[PDB]
Amino acid sequence: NNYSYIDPTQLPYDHKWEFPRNRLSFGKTLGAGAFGKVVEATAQGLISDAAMTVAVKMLKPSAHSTEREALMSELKVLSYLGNHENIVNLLGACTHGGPTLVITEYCCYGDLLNFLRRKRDEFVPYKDFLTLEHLLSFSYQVAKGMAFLASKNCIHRDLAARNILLTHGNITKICDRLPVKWMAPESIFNSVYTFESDVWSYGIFLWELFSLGSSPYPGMPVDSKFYKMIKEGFRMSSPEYAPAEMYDIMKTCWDADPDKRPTFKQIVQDIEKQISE
Ligand SMILES: C=CC(=O)N[C@@](C)(c1ccc(F)cc1)c1cnc(N2CCN(c3ncnn4cc(-c5cnn(C)c5)cc34)CC2)nc1
Ligand SMILES: [Br-]
Repeated sequence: NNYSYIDPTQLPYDHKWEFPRNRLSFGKTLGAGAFGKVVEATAQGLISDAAMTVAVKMLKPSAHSTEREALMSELKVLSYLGNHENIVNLLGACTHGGPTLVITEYCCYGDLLNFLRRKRDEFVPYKDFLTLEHLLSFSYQVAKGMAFLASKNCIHRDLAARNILLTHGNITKICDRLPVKWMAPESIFNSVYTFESDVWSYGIFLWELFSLGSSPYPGMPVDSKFYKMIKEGFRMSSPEYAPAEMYDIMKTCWDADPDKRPTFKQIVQDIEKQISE
């Protein structure tokens, strides 16, 4: 017991992140749910004389102790992770003088799914239109983000286009009852979530991407037949504009044996080779 893994959620909050509540002005609500809301805000002097747009996550009024501790643990996890270009990074927090506020980067173009759908009419494979080069970049960037998360012992558990955000410079950033159509069979059948199950979900994301935001398994409801087909080995066919080499990645991501799926590190190297050619 002399050597143990350091659990980042057990570490104390680092006040280098602290930011004055009075220097935040809330704007539009970016997301709202049962647990609380995420708002766009202006943070004055976050990086001294200038204000920057940020996102602020906050809990519901007078939240129970378990909910507040969960937000703090999520804050602590972000602090230990460190910065990466392809994740929504932590920028600061307000932990006293009121409820806990978590300040992260703001992604001006919103979620990738709605972006793909609103760019679908304008899409052309080869050349401000969306192109195959853009889709390849999005696939590469999401793989780099997940490879970074995986190397840090993190599992996303809800990887999907709706949970990818797009910001300036065509940079995609990963953010955050069950998303059945994105889940690996072992997650559905055994409630197991692993590095390998995240890879399965990334394959579903690729199908979303090259389908320009179509819903997976189109026209198929989630029922007994769906689960039986998935278990028996049924997989989605290729989107019309997915390069063959990208569909190959999708198929390996969807291997029934989690051990035969690629790692995100391998996916990154594969996509890097495609981008050069
Ligand atoms: C029932 C469930 C539930 O409680 N859910 C949540 C409410 C929750 C809230 C507080 C909690 F304490 C716990 C959980 C919850 C709700 N929403 C979100 N997200 C995540 C981060 N999103 C963005 N982050 C950074 N930049 N950015 C730019 C845009 C953008 C730009 N243009 N447009 C149109 C949108 C969006 C973002 C914002 C929305 N996260 C989480
Ligand atoms: Br299909």
